[PDB]
Formats: sequence, C-alpha cells, structure tokens
Amino acid sequence: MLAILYDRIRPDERMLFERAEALGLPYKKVYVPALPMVLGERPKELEGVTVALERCVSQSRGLAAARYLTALGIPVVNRPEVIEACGDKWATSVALAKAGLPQPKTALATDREEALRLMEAFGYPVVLKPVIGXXXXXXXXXXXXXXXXGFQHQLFYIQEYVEKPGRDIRVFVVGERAIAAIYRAENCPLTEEVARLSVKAAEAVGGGVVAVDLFESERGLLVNEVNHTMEFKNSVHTTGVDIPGEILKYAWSLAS
Amino acid sequence: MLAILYDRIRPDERMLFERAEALGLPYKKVYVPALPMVLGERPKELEGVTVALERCVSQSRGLAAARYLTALGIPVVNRPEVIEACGDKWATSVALAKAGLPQPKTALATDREEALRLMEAFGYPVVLKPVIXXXXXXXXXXXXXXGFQHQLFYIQEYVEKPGRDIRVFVVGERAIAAIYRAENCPLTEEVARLSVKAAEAVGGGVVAVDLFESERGLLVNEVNHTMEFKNSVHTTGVDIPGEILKYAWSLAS
Ligand SMILES: Nc1ncnc2c1ncn2[C@@H]1O[C@H](COP(=O)(O)OP(=O)(O)O)[C@@H](O)[C@H]1O
Ligand SMILES: Nc1ncnc2c1ncn2[C@@H]1O[C@H](COP(=O)(O)OP(=O)(O)O)[C@@H](O)[C@H]1O
Repeated sequence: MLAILYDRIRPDERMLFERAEALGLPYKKVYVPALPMVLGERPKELEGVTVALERCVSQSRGLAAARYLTALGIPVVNRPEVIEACGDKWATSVALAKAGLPQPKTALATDREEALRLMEAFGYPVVLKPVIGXXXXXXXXXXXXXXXXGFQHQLFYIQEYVEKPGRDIRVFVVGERAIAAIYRAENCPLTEEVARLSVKAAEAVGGGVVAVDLFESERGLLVNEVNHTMEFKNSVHTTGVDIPGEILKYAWSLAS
Repeated sequence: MLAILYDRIRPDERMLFERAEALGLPYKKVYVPALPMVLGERPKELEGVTVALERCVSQSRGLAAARYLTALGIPVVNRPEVIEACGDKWATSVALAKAGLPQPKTALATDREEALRLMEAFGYPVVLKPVIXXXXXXXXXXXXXXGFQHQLFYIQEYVEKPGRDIRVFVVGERAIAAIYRAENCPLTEEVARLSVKAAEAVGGGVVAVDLFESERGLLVNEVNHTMEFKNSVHTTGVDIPGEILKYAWSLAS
C-alpha cells in the first residue's frame, strides 16, 4: 500500500487524501516527526508499505526521511538525489548546464571579494539569490551592502538580470508528461515547445514529480527553477486538471 | 595537465606539490577563493586542465568547485556525490546500510521529543553527533543537551572496544596503508576488504575509513572525503601522496 509522509497538513495534502479515497487506492497517513528511524529495523507504522510519497513541509526533514526509505528498500517518489538536486540552486543550475538546457547566465563565488568582481563583470543591474531556501543590485554600493548583511557556508549565487517580454510560466511535470501550466493567474494552454523543455528539465535533475518555472525572455524560453515538492491548491481550478490524482497514480505505478 | 584546487595551504598540500614535482607530473596550483565560476565559460586558470584534485579545507567551498568542474566536463577526484555522501553522517550511514556493511546501531530524529524516545529506547549510555561529540549518561543529561541540516539528531549506541580505532587509506580499489589512532597497523585481508567496500559504498575514489574493533567484530564508523596524512607517511612508511596523484592522473580526460 501507498504511504503519504507528512508533517504539517496543508490544503494540498488534504486534497491528496481525498483523491486517494475516491480512487480506491490503498494508503495510510504517516506523521514523520514521530516516526522512529533506526537503520536495520522497519517501524510499525511502515508495516505493509510498498511505495511512499514524500510530502513534508520541512526540506531537511523530508530529505532525511527519503534517505531512510531507500535504506529500507522502499521506493520513494522523489528520490533523495532529486530532492537535494532541487533545493540547491547551484546544484540545479549545474544539472541544467550538463544537460545542455537554456538558462540565465549564472555564476557562483565563495568569498565576498570574488562576488563583487563578478557582479562588476556581469554589469549592473544584477541579481543575487540564496543558494538554499530575491534582490536586484543597482550599483557597487548596493552590492557591498547586501554581501555584508553546512555545505552552504559563504556561497554567493549571482545571475544576470533578464528582460522579459512575456509572463513567467509554471509547468507541472509528472514522470515523462507535462500535465498543466499557468501564468504566475491565468491558465497557460501548454504548447509543444513549453511541454518539451519542461520534461527535459525534470529529467536533467533525475526525474519524478516537479514544477518547472520558466522565463519568456528576449532570447526565448529560459529555465529558472525546478521544485521537488510542488504546491497546487489554486492551480487545480485555474487549469481544471486533476493534479493530485495524477501524482498518486504515478507513484502507485512504481510500487515495489 | 593536473590541477590541484586549494584554499589554505597545509603540510598535506605542501607534500602533494613536492611529490608531483619529483614524479614529473604536469600540474598547476589553483586558488579557489579567487576563481571565477561562470557556467558556460571556462576560466583562464583552468586552461589546459584535464583532471583535478579537490583539496580545499572548506567543505562548502570544495563541493561547490567540484560541481563546477563536472559542468565544464573535467573529471574531478572525489566527485560531488562522494564529497557530500561523506560530509553528511546520515548520508554515509544510509549508504553503508544499503551496501550491507557492519556499523553501530544508528538512528535519526527530526524533533527534540523524538530524540528522547530513541535515546530511552536505546538504553543509556548513548552517543549524539552533529550531522555535519558528546556521551549522554542518563535522562537528565539528555534533556540538558537537547539548510538541509535543520534540527536533525544523530543518535548512536555506545560501543565497547576491546581494541584500538583503525584508520585505513583507500585509493580506488586498494587499501594502501593503515594506522592505530600512533603505531602502524599491518593491513590484514579482513581490514583491507571491509575498507574498500566502504569506499565503494559511498561512490569510490580516495577516502580514509575509520573502524572500531568491537565485541561484535569490525564496525565502520566514518568515511572521510579529503584525508589528512602528514604524520601517517612516516608511521606507515608508504608514499600516500604519490599514490593519490597517480590515481588521479590515470583518470585524465
Ligand atoms: N534573473 C532574474 N532576472 C529578472 N527577474 C528575476 C530573475 N530571477 C528571478 N526573477 C523574478 O523574481 C521573482 C521570483 O523569483 P524566484 O526567487 O526565482 O522564485 P519563483 O520564481 O519560484 O517565484 C519573479 O517575479 C521573477 O520573474
Ligand atoms: N558509537 C561510539 N561508541 C563509542 N565511542 C565512539 C562512538 N562513536 C565515536 N566514538 C569515539 O569518538 C571519538 C571520535 O569520534 P567521531 O566523531 O566519530 O570522529 P573520528 O572517529 O573521525 O575521530 C573516538 O575516540 C571514537 O572512538
């Protein structure tokens, strides 16, 4: 049977429970915070589980649990590798580059002084984002100011400022299919071009269930971010697609 | 040519430079803190580099650079996957479990209350370590002490050790030396075999495997991605640096 791992119940999780009940798909709810994860001994709460859907709000918690499941030999929708490859912007941009996919000119610095040289070499304005878990720099003074105020110790994610003739698009990918999209809201009727780029980006980080955010730039479509635990409460009505049901079925088909 | 990535120069790095010079192995030093890492455009400092040895003291820095090198299509000794699989104790224990290797009974909690239940279920005394260093005597001590590593508690059983801790230096598919954490521990087929498998379990490459000689036999404790060896060279009389440089150079691409 299917196991839905969670910590805080959001409308998205609520919708997941309801669809599984209507679909007649065997499952059980598993509250992670209280789950004993001892290597070598399967917990009572996991008795009879053949596949799991990792739905925790906390990234660190969700990744730790996903890793435990792989140790118990239970398949988990969105493998550890995918979850970490997504929550780390530098990890994600590196994967898109290796896969030869289009994205904004991007760079990384490991100290404050090097960050400045790059921003200067890029030319203002420029953007700076946190590597884990959002600001346009106007000039050198603003740069210095922002830079002053685990594996993510002193890292600076620098990106070019993109001019956008169109609105940002968000595509919901399930396995090898793009099933819905929106303008970040109106429904964005999927086109073969958008669908194609989205699936490749999903594949570039390892496959699974992700939401790909794109920019409609003057250079064309560019990949911006890839999320490992997509939110969709509003998107269901906006697009009219049964996002939760598609997610549950995909997961169930990997049962082992 | 080979590229040695570094930030702070320690005796270990000093020894690496010297051995490369004596071996007649083409290389160049690369100061990471000042290296421009822009996706899509290879830096001047990397011109002519066919393979790299990641030697930064900072983990976050070393891992970020190793990733960049994979994007430029340059092989790096100790791939990103190995580096992170090593610097994360929960990640490393999970990998040893999947490979069916012996280790101390281990568990992980995601909140303070669950940590206590486990310590209690394990029985005192118990050990607690940072995921990325303290023995708990009883419940009172437990209560007192209590990015992707937010609020995680690594709990391990207290192991009785009739022997001394051993450290093995693994290069590829070979265990080349060992020591008692110091005397030289003449490698035995048993120790060498367990060490190579642990190295393979996290992805392979160049690592140091620390073992416990417990009452249940040999148990794997930790696997380090950037092994230190200045003292070990004399203690064991083995050319650790030269073995490391050759291994890397053989992966040239
Ligand atoms: N490099 C960039 N150039 C111009 N605008 C950007 C850039 N990166 C992000 N933005 C803008 O920042 C906002 C959201 O940024 P982001 O941190 O990437 O999160 P998300 O896109 O998932 O909401 C959007 O309005 C987006 O268009
Ligand atoms: N589970 C354990 N039981 C008893 N002693 C331990 C245990 N884990 C670690 N130690 C002791 O802790 C010290 C070092 O611990 P550790 O954090 O694993 O780093 P390292 O072994 O790489 O030096 C050693 O004296 C070791 O024997």
